[PDB]
Amino acid sequence: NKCDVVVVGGGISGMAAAKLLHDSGLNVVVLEARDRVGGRTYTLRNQKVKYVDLGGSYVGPTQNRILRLAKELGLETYKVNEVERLIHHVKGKSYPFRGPFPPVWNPITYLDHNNFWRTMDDMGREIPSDAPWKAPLAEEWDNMTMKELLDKLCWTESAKQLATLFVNLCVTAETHEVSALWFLWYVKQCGGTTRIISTTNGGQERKFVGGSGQVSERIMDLLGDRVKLERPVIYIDQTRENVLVETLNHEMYEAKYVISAIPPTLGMKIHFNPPLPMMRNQMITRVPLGSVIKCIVYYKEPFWRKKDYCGTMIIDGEEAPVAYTLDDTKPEGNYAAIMGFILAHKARKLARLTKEERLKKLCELYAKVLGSLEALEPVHYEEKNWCEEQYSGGCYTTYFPPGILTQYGRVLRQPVDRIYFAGTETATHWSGYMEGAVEAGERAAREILHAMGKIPEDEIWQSEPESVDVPAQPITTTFLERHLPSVPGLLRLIGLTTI
Amino acid sequence: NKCDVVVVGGGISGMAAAKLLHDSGLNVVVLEARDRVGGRTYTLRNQKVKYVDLGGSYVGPTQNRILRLAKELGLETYKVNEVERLIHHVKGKSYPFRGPFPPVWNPITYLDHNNFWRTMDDMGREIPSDAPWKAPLAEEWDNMTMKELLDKLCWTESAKQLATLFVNLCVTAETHEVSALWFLWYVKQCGGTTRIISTTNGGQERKFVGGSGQVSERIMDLLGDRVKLERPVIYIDQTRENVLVETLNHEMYEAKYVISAIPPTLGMKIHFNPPLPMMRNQMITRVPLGSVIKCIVYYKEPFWRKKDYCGTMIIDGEEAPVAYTLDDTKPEGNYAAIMGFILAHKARKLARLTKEERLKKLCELYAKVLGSLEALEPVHYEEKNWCEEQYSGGCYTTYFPPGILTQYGRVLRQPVDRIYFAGTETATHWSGYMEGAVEAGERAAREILHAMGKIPEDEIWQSEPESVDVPAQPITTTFLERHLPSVPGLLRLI
Ligand SMILES: *Cc1cc2c(cc1C)nc1c(=O)[nH]c(=O)nc-1n2C[C@H](O)[C@H](O)[C@H](O)COP(=O)(O)OP(=O)(O)OC[C@H]1O[C@@H](n2cnc3c(N)ncnc32)[C@H](O)[C@@H]1O
Ligand SMILES: *Cc1cc2c(cc1C)nc1c(=O)[nH]c(=O)nc-1n2C[C@H](O)[C@H](O)[C@H](O)COP(=O)(O)OP(=O)(O)OC[C@H]1O[C@@H](n2cnc3c(N)ncnc32)[C@H](O)[C@@H]1O
Ligand SMILES: CCCCCCCCCCCC[N+](C)(C)CCCS(=O)(=O)O
Ligand SMILES: CCCCCCCCCCCC[N+](C)(C)CCCS(=O)(=O)O
Ligand SMILES: c1ccc2oc(-c3ncc[nH]3)cc2c1
Ligand SMILES: c1ccc2oc(-c3ncc[nH]3)cc2c1
Repeated sequence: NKCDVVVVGGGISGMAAAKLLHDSGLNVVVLEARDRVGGRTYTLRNQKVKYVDLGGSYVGPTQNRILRLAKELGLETYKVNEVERLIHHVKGKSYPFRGPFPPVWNPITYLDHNNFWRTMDDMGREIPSDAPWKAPLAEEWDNMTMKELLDKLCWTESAKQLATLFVNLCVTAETHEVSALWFLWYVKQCGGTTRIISTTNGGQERKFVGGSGQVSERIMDLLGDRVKLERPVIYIDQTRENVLVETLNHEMYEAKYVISAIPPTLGMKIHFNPPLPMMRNQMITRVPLGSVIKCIVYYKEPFWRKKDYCGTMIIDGEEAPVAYTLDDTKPEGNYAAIMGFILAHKARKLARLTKEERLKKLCELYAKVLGSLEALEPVHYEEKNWCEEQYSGGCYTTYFPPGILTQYGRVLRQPVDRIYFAGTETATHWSGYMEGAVEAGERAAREILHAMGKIPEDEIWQSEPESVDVPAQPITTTFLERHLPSVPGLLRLIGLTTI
Repeated sequence: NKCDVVVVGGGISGMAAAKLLHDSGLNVVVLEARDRVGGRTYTLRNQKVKYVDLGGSYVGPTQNRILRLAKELGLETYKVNEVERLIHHVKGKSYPFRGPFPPVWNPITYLDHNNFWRTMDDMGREIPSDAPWKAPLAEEWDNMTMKELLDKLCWTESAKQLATLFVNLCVTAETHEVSALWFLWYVKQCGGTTRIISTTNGGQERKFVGGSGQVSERIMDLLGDRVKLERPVIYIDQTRENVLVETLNHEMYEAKYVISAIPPTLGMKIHFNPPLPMMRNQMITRVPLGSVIKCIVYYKEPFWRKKDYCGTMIIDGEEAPVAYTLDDTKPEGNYAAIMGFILAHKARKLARLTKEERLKKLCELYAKVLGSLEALEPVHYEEKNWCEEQYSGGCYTTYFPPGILTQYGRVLRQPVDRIYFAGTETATHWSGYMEGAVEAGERAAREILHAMGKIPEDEIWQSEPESVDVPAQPITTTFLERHLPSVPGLLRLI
């Protein structure tokens, strides 16, 4: 009933906010719609898999907040398998490789690929992490889709196809669905193209031993009965001295302040009194989440390793249900498994099938890509289609269609009276990830501490010491990567020698 | 508590559905979130204006359902003034004209403009009104914005600027916000470019005497205490024998079936048990409504008529707050007024001003465009910013960003167990309009009558006889309009 702060949502962001407030001596309550905490993280436990992350799983260098929070809760990481070769499967054939990107041998195609990644990062440097609408060409870039930008930048079909797969995997959406400004912001605020796509030295380097759901569960353990499960919030009333928060199961909570720690569009599920200001009222109808089915196929052994494949497959082509896989074998070497994502329109297309039908298509694909009949012999299968979740809306995160980020982006984390906004979507570093959820939950909690006169303004945003366990190597380029011309740059050089 | 059908939403579509079900002898209840009926229609009455439509207002030929429904309820229409010349204001100068499109004189610009409109209608012919995702090029057209299509089709800036104004005024959204397939469908399902943009013989021909809010109000009068105001629906449970519908003010309604007659995205405000199917769960997060402030400036007389201007202005350019106006004077020549729309990004930009600051900007604009100091002497002002409305989400209607109509369009009308979907967004003719609200509410009602075994399947969708009061005249084209080449066409012959 009565408290200092109600936190709406018990995902990592709400849990990190509640913990900070609790540790600071305030009385907090977390109102969580589901019968569990964790939100877009979910660790399933059963005897066939031991444990498996069906939602968010990976962490890596530069994600220092989630690493610190998880360490403090007694959790450990291990490295995703990348010992053996990666595979790029394109036009029905597999090409093994090492390094962040498949090698390109054709010199023209090489210039085009090099220029594409370079230009993504060059554009990103123009876009402030905390205010992307302030980029010099924000309007021009927000008024085109990523499809339009790829059409302009890629002088080869090879580059355009790889770039397409890159966008679909990063943000679980099609290139024509998303704003170019927003996508360029999203990549830059994860540290750039190499950092976002990499396993070793990148976002996919590690997983938590025992699953990421432990982060939210262990914070629930610390907070005790302060976390109220099966309490979907339906109504927030700020017309009186204390804020009133009502739940679906007929309970009323009264607080000094509220943190909204849910995906922005899911604010639609709450009726507000007084009504939200115009810009937020419309913003929350303009910000969908992406579409993904996360699928894990189990085998007797990690047989791909014997063929010198690590289990990472980048798979192009419309017929392939899964465009990206990673080895999901336990660190002990047992419960061998391949994790794959069914992305964007394919999540919609293939949701029609049964579980058994999707397992069959995945095994047939993996058998072809790995050149291995053993892939047709799974021992177990788990999957989760995040598009079906009422209290998530999709995964991994919210995308912005053309025109929205410049017109409505300013209000995403703007307080509304005594409501402050957390959730990974409001982060400025690794927004969309477990890391961004921690950044945003703690920042929102500190906004409230500042409102209460407990901390000064300069303490609202707080830097994070680098993890000693997962240090980050710098992202570097070569002289030739920096200075080689693009294809039109080369054509201009050719024109000039002729003139 | 108990009834045959609960209708969620008391706009025109919910009211038309509830009236049809009531007239067939079912017990209906309408649950309306607001303290009023009418939704995206709203008629304000006061002594200064008598009455004024601050939401949807115009009706015209081919909109036979809304005309028949209003006539039955005792309403009359009058014609929007279009006796004198229209104005196109471009690069700071007014050019008066007659007919529905402004004249173009330069021969290259002429071919470009002619080809733009012609091509919009040619593309529309391949898009089924009841299934735009079945167009032969559905995916190609859905994956581009209208901005990308205009960049391809328009070889002149003049055409691109007017086409941009056209998109902004039709769907209160920017060309780069909307799918080309969806926008092309939207125009075709209103009868094409001439029909949607025209006052005489088009969508804006008429208004209702006393205001369009009277349609919802008079159905509420018929239904009496069956209409429950200040009952926002929060929860719908379909796990039991009868459907259970819960409101924010802690009431529970039990029915055999439910009609959802709210904008699609506003289904987000309801918690569902069991959860919605995947495709609808995601669809209702992908379908925003547009942005508009409707503004009405009143004057002592309709002074523009003395200069042989009817009050219609098409005003190009970024600086102008209002890109389109119509004369809003009453049929008797009194309560002289100009109605203008502040569209799309300008609604967002100018919402930060005060009401008095917006009034000054509009009057100065109108003084320039009408070439009249009389425009600087307003006697009254009313406006409504629809972006502020929790229970509308915007106006006039829902738009589809690129990629969404092909991936999710099929779900809009699909029943979910015993919930059927009305609302103008689900119509197949004049979706977005009061006409579409009536088509969809009556079709959803007849889906339920069919589920109850009261009518056969072939009576779910019903034709509408043409209005005797507002007959349609044919849309025609000239030989030259049909056959003049495009710009790249003339370049092939060169
Ligand atoms: C789904 C997914 C996500 C994901 C990913 C793969 C998939 C399939 N891969 C990731 C990865 O490897 N590494 C990483 O860091 N992130 C990746 N993600 C994204 C990650 O899971 C999310 O960024 C993160 O979990 C988001 O956390 P946040 O706390 O911001 O949001 P949430 O988890 O959605 O939590 C919101 C909670 O709110 C409850 N809710 C919703 N509505 C209400 C109402 N009305 N009332 C009360 N509670 C509400 C939700 O139930 C949820 O618990
Ligand atoms: C806003 C606007 C609309 C408009 C226009 C100009 C403006 C500024 N110009 C028009 C015109 O000249 N001619 C025309 O035919 N239409 C034009 N429009 C659009 C027109 O107003 C709309 O197409 C039509 O009114 C839509 O009717 P519909 O019945 O489909 O939808 P609605 O009016 O939005 O009604 C929905 C009702 O539902 C209530 N609601 C919302 N959520 C809930 C919940 N959770 N529970 C219960 N009730 C709910 C809303 O309050 C509303 O009354
Ligand atoms: C007789 C000589 C004519 C040769 C002129 C060549 C025509 C150039 C067309 C190639 C388009 C390439 N893409 C990548 C699709 C678009 C680039 C965008 S941008 O042009 O760089 O702005
Ligand atoms: C001897 C040199 C001849 C000069 C010819 C120059 C022509 C360049 C202008 C083309 C741009 C026109 N837009 C409308 C933007 C694109 C058309 C779309 S599409 O080309 O039909 O795809
Ligand atoms: C496009 C789409 C998916 C991709 O995954 C990588 C990658 N995985 C591990 C190192 N680089 C690179 C890459 C490029
Ligand atoms: C672009 C934008 C707005 C427009 O309004 C008309 C119009 N109004 C009455 C007859 N034609 C034509 C037109 C073209």
